[PDB]
Amino acid sequence: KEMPQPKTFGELKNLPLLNTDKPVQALMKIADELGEIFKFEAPGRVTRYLSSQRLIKEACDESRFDKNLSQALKFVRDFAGDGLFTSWTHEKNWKKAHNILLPSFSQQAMKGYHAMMVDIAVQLVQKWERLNADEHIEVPEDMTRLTLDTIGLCGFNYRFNSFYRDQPHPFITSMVRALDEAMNKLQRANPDDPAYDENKRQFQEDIKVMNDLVDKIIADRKASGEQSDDLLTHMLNGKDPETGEPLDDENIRYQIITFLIAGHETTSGLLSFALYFLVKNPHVLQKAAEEAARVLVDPVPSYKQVKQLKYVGMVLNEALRLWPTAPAFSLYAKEDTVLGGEYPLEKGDELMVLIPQLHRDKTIWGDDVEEFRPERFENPSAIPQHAFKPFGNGQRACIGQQFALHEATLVLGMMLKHFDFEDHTNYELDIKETLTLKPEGFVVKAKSKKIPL
Amino acid sequence: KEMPQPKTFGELKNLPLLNTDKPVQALMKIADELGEIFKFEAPGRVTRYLSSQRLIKEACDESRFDKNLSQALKFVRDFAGDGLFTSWTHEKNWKKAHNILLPSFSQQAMKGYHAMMVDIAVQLVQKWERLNADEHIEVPEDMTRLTLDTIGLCGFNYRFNSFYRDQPHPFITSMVRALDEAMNKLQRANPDDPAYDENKRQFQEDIKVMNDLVDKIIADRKASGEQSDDLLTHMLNGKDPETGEPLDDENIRYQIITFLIAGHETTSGLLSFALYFLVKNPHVLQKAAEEAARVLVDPVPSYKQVKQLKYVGMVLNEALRLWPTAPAFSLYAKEDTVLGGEYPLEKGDELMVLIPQLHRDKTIWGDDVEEFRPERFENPSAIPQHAFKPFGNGQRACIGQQFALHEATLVLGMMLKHFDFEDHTNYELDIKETLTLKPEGFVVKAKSKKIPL
Ligand code: HEM
Ligand code: HEM
Ligand SMILES: O=C(O)[C@H](Cc1c[nH]c2ccccc12)NC(=O)C(F)(F)C(F)(F)C(F)(F)C(F)(F)C(F)(F)F
Ligand SMILES: O=C(O)[C@H](Cc1c[nH]c2ccccc12)NC(=O)C(F)(F)C(F)(F)C(F)(F)C(F)(F)C(F)(F)F
Repeated sequence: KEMPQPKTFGELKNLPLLNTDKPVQALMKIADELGEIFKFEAPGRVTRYLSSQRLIKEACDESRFDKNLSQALKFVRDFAGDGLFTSWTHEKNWKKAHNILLPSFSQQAMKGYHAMMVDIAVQLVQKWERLNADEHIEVPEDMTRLTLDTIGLCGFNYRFNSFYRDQPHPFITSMVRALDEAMNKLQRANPDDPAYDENKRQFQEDIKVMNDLVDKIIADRKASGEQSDDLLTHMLNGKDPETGEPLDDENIRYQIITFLIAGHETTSGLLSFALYFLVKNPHVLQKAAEEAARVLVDPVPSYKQVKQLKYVGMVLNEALRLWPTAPAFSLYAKEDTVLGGEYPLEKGDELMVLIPQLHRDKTIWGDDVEEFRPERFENPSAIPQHAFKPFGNGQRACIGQQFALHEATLVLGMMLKHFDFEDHTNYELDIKETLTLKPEGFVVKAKSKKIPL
Repeated sequence: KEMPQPKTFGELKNLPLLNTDKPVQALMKIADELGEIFKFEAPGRVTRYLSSQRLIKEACDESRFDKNLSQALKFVRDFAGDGLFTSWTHEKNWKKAHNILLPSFSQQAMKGYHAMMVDIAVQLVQKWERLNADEHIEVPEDMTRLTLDTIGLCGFNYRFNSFYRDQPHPFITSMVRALDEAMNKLQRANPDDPAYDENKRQFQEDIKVMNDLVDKIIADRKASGEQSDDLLTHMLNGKDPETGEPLDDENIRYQIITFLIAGHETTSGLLSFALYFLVKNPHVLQKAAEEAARVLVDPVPSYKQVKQLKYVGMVLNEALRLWPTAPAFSLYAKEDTVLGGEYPLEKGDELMVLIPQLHRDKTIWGDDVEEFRPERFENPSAIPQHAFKPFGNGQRACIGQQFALHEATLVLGMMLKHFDFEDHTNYELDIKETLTLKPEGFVVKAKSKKIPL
């Protein structure tokens, strides 16, 4: 009868368990103890966390369950609007933007963005080439610089020039602070306290900063009418085949903001986690390094060459298995239904999918789920369906998957080609949680292989 | 009848006239009022400012006058030590370092440094090409980024990576704070007041950061034995022909600090003033731009191409005429002597050479001394002796003259090739005075001429 449920705090029920700066990791620890499913109650709200493939494969049935906006995404909606990430499936603007943008994010479309991805990738490599002997690299910080600039340059032909700065571009500063505020509202439960009136003031300033800049460029592009290899161009000229309508300027701005929120820290995390696992597993590093040296024979990597980096792609997937940088997504029941032949759900009942736990399901991956072994993904078809979901599910899955994977593969490939890396501090893994996961304080020393660009 | 003298302040005499943020420009104004020569008195001290080619040509007689350490240089000597810039001619270490370093600072040694100058120059160019529309350039700031990195790289193969920073390297931060601190001591009631105790504490720390870093790199280079083509290698391997001795590690340190102090601000100042004059004189800019396009026909400029940039060289000299960025130097009488057949001097009596005034001597340059005409230097031979002294005089002249002019010519040549410049704010000239002069707040917009590298 009784579904498992963690410890309670009187009238607040389970809510104070999320009063911590590592909620996802705390939920993973509760999942290990309680198993494939547990209930999580707060005042006037309930959800259910899923950890097993057998339940999550049902949850991924699109006729039965549809994407839900978690409380986090709802707060991100205040600045991300009805962009793809924070819109409901049934909103007109989701499907409309989805139909228009899908060709712009396809595997074949990556040939278009490639040149500009290399531009930023080269800047990364050149920064590291120009370091002095005893200097070190702050990994996630530089990965974040690279991903922001790559999406900025590929998305709307704008250069944040993050590698020319210590304090980031105003937009970026406002965005991270807005994200932090959004995530902090999950912990508290006193909206209109006089102290938090300061937080709401900054929030509205940050919203305006992001809106003003993006709206400025949208207008500048329409007035000049120039063509480029970016998403903004496709969003201005694009028509939805279904409704026959283009996106209006307001939605276009929300998509641009969305691409930065959704993509930048997820991708930077992937590279950060990938490099971490590589330096903690030297034999795996040699393999990836060998492939990089063999395949990337030109100083400027080509699109075709990135596709050949098979083992580098396996490394990234295994990093995503262990630490999926967007660790959860939310679903709701479209109608009354039974989950697993023993858990009745009413219409509107919300489900959370703990992706890190899904990826540690003993019944799928084996006994050694904590080990870093890219060999697991030697054959893509071997992996059973709905067992590996770092990019979410179905029509609400990540539209920027091919973008993210092409960027991470290109950059990691170039990193392993040009440098030997050293875990000089014997770094202990400390996972910082915002909307996404990152290895905080992860540092390495890169020794150059003296290969020209 | 006696020597002209500006207004006095009772017991303090002329001293309060230097109590201003712009002392050299005030002295220039005094020189216009009083003319060729004036006495300047203070409690227990006296000097004489020379402004005409007639008197200064006698002052440049090394048999009668030698370099004096002005009070400014004495304060710089606390961290510049017995380096070339702050050592007396009669100190053993001056002549040793002079003989040892001259070969490394020749016009023909610049062939070796050229590649490294281009490295930093290319970073500048790429920064500006990566600026977005309606972004501007802070001119002296970017020129200082270039000159520091260039001398760091060419001097001891160390990369400050200034174009990757908003907040400068710990060294440069400490060095500028030390220079600023040292320059403020010229105007101070009495330095032993409790209010300056933090400044004195900070001053000692600034010295330690510079010493520790430089000593370490010398030691790293000493142990490694790596043969770079920089000034450090020549100081570790060089022996003075006269004595037969090398420089000891302590002096080598001071020399490296000296090249960073004496070189970085004067050279960036020059580039800042040159670009200022070009944007304020568009016909002259077009002439320079046309020469840059005609001569620099390769993506990477060669040493020999930089030598052909004749008009750009004339632009730099004319900028040095109007605003020599090291605007004064001090001399003392070697024996009792008569100056100009009018003013008798005693042994040890000091003189100051006001170079901006010398360069405005109407008897040498004509009536239009305030106007920017590079064509004055069309025929260098026509200029009388000791009329143009932006690089000091005699054996105590600038050892880095060829370095500075090669850099400035290369960088400005590339600037004029790759960009059209706009004086978008209609900048009003404001000359900030430290050890050197620079156009504070000088800003421009660079539109790329779209020529690749
Ligand atoms: C390692 C990199 C990335 C990971 C792990 C990741 C993960 C995800 C996940 C799990 C979702 C589903 C969220 C949910 O169900 O609520 C999602 C959605 C999305 N992602 Fe990503 N993502 C990555 C990179 C990117 C990039 C680079 C972009 C864009 C340039 C992007 C754009 C989106 C968009 C637009 C959606 C919303 C899809 C829709 O509902 O139409 N993502 N992503
Ligand atoms: C626009 C650029 C420059 C100007 C206007 C300039 C000006 C001068 C002047 C006027 C002096 C004589 C100082 C005095 O008599 O008190 C001098 C000395 C010196 N300069 Fe420069 N300088 C420049 C660039 C450089 C550079 C790039 C370096 C080194 C890389 C350098 C190193 C020195 C040194 C070592 C001395 C001392 C010479 C000695 O006494 O043996 N200078 N400079
Ligand atoms: O925002 C939510 O709805 C749920 C849990 C939750 C937050 N507040 C609640 C109140 C009652 C019941 C559940 C909740 N949030 C999370 O699970 C989380 F821990 F914040 C999360 F995991 F970090 C996350 F928000 F889901 C997420 F991973 F950041 C997100 F990206 F939003 F999926
Ligand atoms: O340091 C000196 O001796 C003289 C004048 C001076 C400074 N303190 C004094 C006290 C009494 C009499 C004269 C002075 N200093 C200057 O003329 C100066 F302008 F302040 C100066 F800034 F130091 C300068 F000399 F012009 C100079 F440009 F900085 C320098 F580089 F030193 F030449």
